[PDB]
Amino acid sequence: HWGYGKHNGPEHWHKDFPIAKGERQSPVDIDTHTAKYDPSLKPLSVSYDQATSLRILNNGHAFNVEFDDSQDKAVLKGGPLDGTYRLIQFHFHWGSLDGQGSEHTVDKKKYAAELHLVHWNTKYGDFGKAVQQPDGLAVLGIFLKVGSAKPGLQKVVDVLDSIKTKGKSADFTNFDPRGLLPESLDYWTYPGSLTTPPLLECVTWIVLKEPISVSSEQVLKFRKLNFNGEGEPEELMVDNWRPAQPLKNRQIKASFK
Ligand SMILES: Cc1ccc2c(C)c(C(=O)NCc3ccc(S(N)(=O)=O)cc3)oc2c1C
Ligand SMILES: [Zn+2]
Repeated sequence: HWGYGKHNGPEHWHKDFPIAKGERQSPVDIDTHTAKYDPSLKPLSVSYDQATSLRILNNGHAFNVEFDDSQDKAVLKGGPLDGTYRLIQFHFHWGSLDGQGSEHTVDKKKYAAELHLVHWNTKYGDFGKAVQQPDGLAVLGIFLKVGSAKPGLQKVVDVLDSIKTKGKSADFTNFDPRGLLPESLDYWTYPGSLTTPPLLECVTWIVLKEPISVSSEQVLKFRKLNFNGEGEPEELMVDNWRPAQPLKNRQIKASFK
């Protein structure tokens, strides 16, 4: 099955998922000089005051912090979006070393990690239907650099020991994702895809310009997770990122001058 190694990693995915070579694949390199400021873009509206986290899960590729998405409790609106997108989960991609780990790049710069807050368009009723539509998902991407600790991340870091291996989950209630957001909501946006199989071309990407800082100790704890299940040979969960894909016929738009 697919993963991140020599024999099952990103360069192999197209065999099972031919859309891997499609026209709107993610991630991409964001060339900051060619991205055009679009004064028609609205401020992003991130309304996470009522977010209800439920659980954290090691799915063998990353860990997901899951939310109750059965009502309009945490939603993303505005920006490039039409209508209302509900938060379902967040996860990260990260590296074996601080110099890699992000999926998007900025002028070819790789960050240590990238946070993806995943939202689905409520006009399609649920997530499985939304992924079948070109405007089904909105993923808010936030870069992580290593420096000062992010206090709002620590609750996530400290539960990881309890979900070391694939298929483990833990109750994870009352986690406030507002604590993971940088000061500025300036962003780039473009039409793309899921960055893991099935690689569906259903995502409006919104990538924040301002990274958050996390500590070396925080990211080191991400790197102690395992891709393998309990009672299997240890494979550290590192380098779970897809490299930048061809931009093809797309334009990246900036919300800021
Ligand atoms: C076997 C199987 C069959 C179908 C699906 C679908 C339809 C998804 C899916 O939609 N996963 C959610 C998802 C959310 C966000 C991202 S990201 N990194 O933010 O672009 C990537 C993937 O996973 C599937 C699996 C694992
Ligand atoms: Zn992701």
